[PDB]
Amino acid sequence: SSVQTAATSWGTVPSIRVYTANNGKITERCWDGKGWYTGAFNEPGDNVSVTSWLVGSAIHIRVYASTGTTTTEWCWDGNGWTKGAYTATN
Amino acid sequence: SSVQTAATSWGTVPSIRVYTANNGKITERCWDGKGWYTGAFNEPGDNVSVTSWLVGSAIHIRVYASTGTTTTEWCWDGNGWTKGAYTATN
Amino acid sequence: SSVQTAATSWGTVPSIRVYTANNGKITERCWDGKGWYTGAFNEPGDNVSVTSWLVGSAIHIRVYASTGTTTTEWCWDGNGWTKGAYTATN
Ligand SMILES: [Zn+2]
Ligand SMILES: [Zn+2]
Repeated sequence: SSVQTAATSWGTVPSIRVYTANNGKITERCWDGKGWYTGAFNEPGDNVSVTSWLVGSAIHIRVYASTGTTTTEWCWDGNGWTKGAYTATN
Repeated sequence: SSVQTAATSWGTVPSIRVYTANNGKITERCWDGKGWYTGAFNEPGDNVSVTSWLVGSAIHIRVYASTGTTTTEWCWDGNGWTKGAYTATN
Repeated sequence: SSVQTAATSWGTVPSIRVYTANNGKITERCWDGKGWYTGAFNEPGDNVSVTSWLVGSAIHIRVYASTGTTTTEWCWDGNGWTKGAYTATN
C-alpha cells in the first residue's frame, strides 16, 4: 500500500510537477530549477494522472483526479486551478 | 477502489486523450478543442499508461494495458489501433 | 492484481521507455527504433511515474519510485542513474 504519483515537465530548465495521491488527497510538489516546493494544487482523489502543454510561454496543466468511478479534471491556465469540462460516465 | 487513469496531449489546441481502467476494461475519452467524446479505444486492462509523439502532423499513441503480469501495447498511428511489438517478462 | 506501468517517449524515431512496478521492483523496457530491450533502470518500488525532456539532442529522464509514503526520484542525464533532490512529506 503505497502512494501513487504522476509527473509532468515543460521547457528546458525544466519545470517539473509531481502529484501524489495519499489517503484520498492529491498534493503537488514543484521544481523550477532551484529546488522543490509545495504547489497550490490540493484536491481529493485516490488516483491521479496529468498532462501539460505550452502555448508560447504559457503552461497549461490538466490533472485527472479519481475517486470511486468519478474523475474530476482540474485545469491550470495561468490564474488558479479550476474545474474542467471533462466527463466520463464510468 | 477507484478507477485509474492515464492522460496524454499533443499540439497547441490541444488534443487530449484520457484512458480509464475500470473493472478490467480500459476506455478512452477525447478532447480536440470543442468538447469531450468517447474514443475508439476499448481493450481489457486493470492498469493503463500512455505516451504519444508527433512527427510533423502525424500523431502516434502508445497505450500499455496490463492485467495480472501481462502488459499489452496498443498502437495508434493514424489508421486504427493495432497490438504492438512490446514484450515484458514479468 | 496487476503490474503498474509508466511510459515516456522522445524524438521522432522515437525512443520509448516503459517502467513496470511488479512485486516491489521497478524495471525498464526500451525501444530505440529497432526492437525492445531491457534497460539499466532497476530500483525498488510499488508505484512508478515518469517524465522526460530534451535539451537539444540530450535526453533527461526523471522516474518517481514510491514505497509506502516515500517517493524517491531517479535521474538519467546521459551517464547513469542517480538519486535526485526530490522530497515529499507524505
Ligand atoms: Zn474498494
Ligand atoms: Zn509515424
